[PDB]
Amino acid sequence: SIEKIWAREILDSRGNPTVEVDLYTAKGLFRAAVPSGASTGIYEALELRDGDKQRYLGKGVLKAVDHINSTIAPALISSGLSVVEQEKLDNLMLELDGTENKSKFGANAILGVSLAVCKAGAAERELPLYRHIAQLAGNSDLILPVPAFNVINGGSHAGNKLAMQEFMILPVGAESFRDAMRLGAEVYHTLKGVIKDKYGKDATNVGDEGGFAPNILENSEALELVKEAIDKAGYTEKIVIGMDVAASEFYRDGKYDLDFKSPTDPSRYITGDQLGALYQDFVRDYPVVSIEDPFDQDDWAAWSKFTANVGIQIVGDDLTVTNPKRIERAVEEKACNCLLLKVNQIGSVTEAIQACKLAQENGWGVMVSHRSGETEDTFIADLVVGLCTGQIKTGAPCRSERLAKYNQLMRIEEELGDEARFAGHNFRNPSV
Amino acid sequence: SIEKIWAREILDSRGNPTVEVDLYTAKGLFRAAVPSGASTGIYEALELRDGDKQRYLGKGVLKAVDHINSTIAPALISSGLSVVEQEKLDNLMLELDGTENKSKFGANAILGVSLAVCKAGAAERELPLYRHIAQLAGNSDLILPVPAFNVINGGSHAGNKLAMQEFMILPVGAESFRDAMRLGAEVYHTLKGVIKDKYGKDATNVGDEGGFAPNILENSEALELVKEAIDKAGYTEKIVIGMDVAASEFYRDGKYDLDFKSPTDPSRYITGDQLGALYQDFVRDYPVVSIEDPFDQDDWAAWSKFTANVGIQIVGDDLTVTNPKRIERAVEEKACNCLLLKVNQIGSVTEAIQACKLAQENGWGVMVSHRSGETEDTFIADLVVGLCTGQIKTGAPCRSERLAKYNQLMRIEEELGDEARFAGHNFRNPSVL
Ligand SMILES: O=C(O)[C@@H](CO)OP(=O)(O)O
Ligand SMILES: [Mg+2]
Ligand SMILES: [Mg+2]
Ligand SMILES: [Mg+2]
Ligand SMILES: [Mg+2]
Repeated sequence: SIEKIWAREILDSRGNPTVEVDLYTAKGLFRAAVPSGASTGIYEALELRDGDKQRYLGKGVLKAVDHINSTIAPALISSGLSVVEQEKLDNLMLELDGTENKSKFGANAILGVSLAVCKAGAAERELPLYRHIAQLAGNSDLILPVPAFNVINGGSHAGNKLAMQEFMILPVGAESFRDAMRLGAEVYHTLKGVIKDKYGKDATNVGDEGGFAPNILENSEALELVKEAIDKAGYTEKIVIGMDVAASEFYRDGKYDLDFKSPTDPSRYITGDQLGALYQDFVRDYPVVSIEDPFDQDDWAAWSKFTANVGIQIVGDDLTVTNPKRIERAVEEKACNCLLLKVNQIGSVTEAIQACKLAQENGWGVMVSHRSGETEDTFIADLVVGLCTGQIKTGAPCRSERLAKYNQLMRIEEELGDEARFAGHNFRNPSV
Repeated sequence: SIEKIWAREILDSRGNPTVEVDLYTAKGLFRAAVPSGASTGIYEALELRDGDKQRYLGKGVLKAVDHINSTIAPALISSGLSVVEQEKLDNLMLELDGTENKSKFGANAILGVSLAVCKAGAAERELPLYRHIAQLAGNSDLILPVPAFNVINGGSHAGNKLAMQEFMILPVGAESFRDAMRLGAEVYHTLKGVIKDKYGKDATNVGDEGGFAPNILENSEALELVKEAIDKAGYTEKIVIGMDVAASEFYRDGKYDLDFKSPTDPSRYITGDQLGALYQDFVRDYPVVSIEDPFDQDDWAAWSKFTANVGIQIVGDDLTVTNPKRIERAVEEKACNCLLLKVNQIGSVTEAIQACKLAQENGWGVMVSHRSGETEDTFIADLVVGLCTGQIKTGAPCRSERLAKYNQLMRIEEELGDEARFAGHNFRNPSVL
C-alpha cells in the first residue's frame, strides 16, 4: 500500500507554478510533475489555478496541492490498494472529485497522483516504467517512435505574426531513435543559420518549445525555410514535415483569421473551404505528411470533409482532448485519423490509456505529446514506448524540458538492445 | 566498490551532444551529466569533442565516452575503493589522465564520472547529496543561496546586438528560497510585458539561458528594463541586480567592442578605462551589486584598478576558471573578490571543492554557476547548499535545464524544515548566519 503522498508547487518551463507529487512506498520515492498548455482546448479537463492576482499573477496551484495533501493522499493511503492497481486508484480519485471535468480538485491534482502511482507500480512489479505501461495497456511489442520536432514556433503565444502554431520535422528515414535525434539536431542547427542569413540574428531566438521564432507572416514561408534547412543538412530523402495549425486559436465568428496577432479585421477572414484549399497546396508543394487541428474544435463539418479528401495523417488535439467521449464522436464522423495523446487533457493515466486503445481499435494513429509548458518530468517517453504508438512530439531539440524526454527515449532504445525496433516509415501504423 | 560504469552521448539544452554517465553500486544506478559553455575562457580544462564534421558538425563526444567506458571504468573498478572516497577516486582519474588541462581523456570524461561517483557516495552514506558534499567540504551548517536569475540575455547567448552577456536579478530581501523563486518569476513575467509594450512581441523570445532577447544594443537599456520590471512588480526594496559582462568575448586588439555582433568596425571600440567608466555609471544609476568578468581574462591591470575603486562584488569567471593557480594570482593582485564556481572549468568535484575553499579562505564570495549549455542534471543545486556559498546563478526562471535546479533547491529547503536558513543580504558572506 501507499505510505505517504506529498505534493508541492514547482515551476514549469515558462516559470509558472505547477503540481509535483512525491509518493512513497516500501520500494522508495516516486516523483511526477504535471505539464500545462497555452493553446488549451475548451473541452480539456479543468486545470485548477488559485486566481490570487497578487501571487504568480493568479497562476499558483496551492489549491490543487492542498486537494492532494488534505484529501486525495489520506483517502488513497486508507484504501490500502497496491500501487499496481492503477485503474482502481484512478477510479477512486475520479469518484472523490465527483465531477465529469475534474473541476472540484483539478485535473492537475488528480494527474500528479496518477503519474506517481504508475511509477511506484512499475517498481512494485520490478519492471521499467515503459514495460509496466505496456502491461497496463495489453501491449507486448515495444517500439521506439519517430520524433516530431517543432522547429518554427508560431501561433497564439509565439513572438511573431505567424498564425499556424507549429512546423515539425519527422526523421522517418532514420536508422534508429538515436539516429533520428542526430538528424533532428543537425537540421535544427542548420535552420538557425538559414534563418540568420535571411532575417538576421534577431530572428534566431527561441519560443516556448525551443523552435525558432522568425519575424514572418506567411505559413508557406515557414514551410519553405524548413524544407531549405532539410535540404542544406542533406536529408531530403529521410525527413518529412508535420504541422500543428491549432486552428481553434484563430477561429473568429464562423471563419478563420490567418493574421490574428495583428489588429482585428474581418475582411481578411477566410472560410474553412478556403483554409482546406491552402492545406492541399501545402501537401502538394512541400513534404507535409500530417496536419493537426486543421479546423476549430467544434467545426466538425470541415474536419470530415477534409479528412475524406486527403491521404495525409489528420490529427485531433483540441477536437478530441484525449477524451473517449469526443473520440467516439470523431470516429462516427470520420473527422480525423490520429489522436494526439495528452495525459493532462483528460487527467488520469487510466483514462489516457483508454483513449489510446479506443483510437487504435478504430484504426487511427496515436501521437503522444508534451504541453507547451513542460517540466523535467520524462513520463511521456516511457508512455509512448509502452503504448507502442510510433510517434511523439515533445519539442525542438532545444530546452531540456524537451531534451529530457528525447534523452530518455535514447536510454530506453539502448536498454532494449537487439530487441529495439524503430517505427520509421511506419510511424502511422506501427503494429505491422 | 563500483560494480559497473556506462557512459553515453545525450543532448544538452542547445541540442549539442554531451557526456552522461551511469554508475552502478550495490545501492543501484547513479546518473550524472556534464554541461558545456559557449563563452568559454581560454584557460578552461579541455572539453574533448570528436571533430567528425559528418556528425553533429564535429561536436560529438564519442571519444570522451569511450575513454570512460574502456579506460576510466575498469581503473576505478580495479581500485576497489568505495564511492564515498571522492578525493581518492578523483585523484586516480587525474593521475591516469596525467596532463595539466585533462587533454588525454577530456575534462568532460573525468567530470561525468566524478559527478556520478559523488551521487553514489551520498547514497552509500545514507545522506542527501547536499549533506554528503558538506561533509566532503568540511561544512556543518547548510544555507540556501540567493538565486541570481539571468532575465535578459545578450553576448554569445542571444540573437541581438546587446554585447554584455547577462543581466540578473537577485532577491536578497526574500524571506526564504521558495519566496525568492516567487519574486524572481513575478519580475520575469512582469518584464515580459514591459518589453512587449516597448519593443513588441518579437522582442520577447528567449536566449540560451531563458532570459528575454530583446532587439536592443545599449547595456544601459537592458538595466533600465530590468529596473522597470522590478519596480512594476513591487519589489524595489527586495531585489537587486547583477551582471556578467563576459568581456573576453568582445576584447579586440587591446580594446573592447560593444557592438561585436555587427560587422567589424574598429572605430567603435572603446578602451578599458572607458568600459570601467561605463560600469561606474551603472553602479550609480541602478542597484548593481555584482559585476562578473568586467574585463578580458588576461587584462589583469584593468581588473585590479576597477576592483580597488568600487565597493561591490566583482566576480572572476574566465579570469579564474575554477582553477587554484589562477585564483592565487587573482588574490595576489586583488583582481576580484568573488569566484564563479564551474565544475567543468576544472574537471572534477574534488578540485572544484578545493577551488571554493581557497576562495572562501581568502574572504572572497563564491557564486556557483551553470553553463549556458545545461542538462536536466540537478547536481549544482545540492553543490551550492553543501558548499554553503550563499549564491547561485543557474538561469532565468525559464527552460527546465534552469528550473530543474531551482525546483531542487525548493525541495532541499522543504527537506531541511525548521533548520533551513536563507542567505538573503549575506549572499557574499553567509558563514555569519
Ligand atoms: O560565462 C558564463 O558565466 C556562463 C554561464 O552563464 O556562460 P557560458 O557557460 O556560455 O560560459
Ligand atoms: Mg494547444
Ligand atoms: Mg495541438
Ligand atoms: Mg562564459
Ligand atoms: Mg561568466
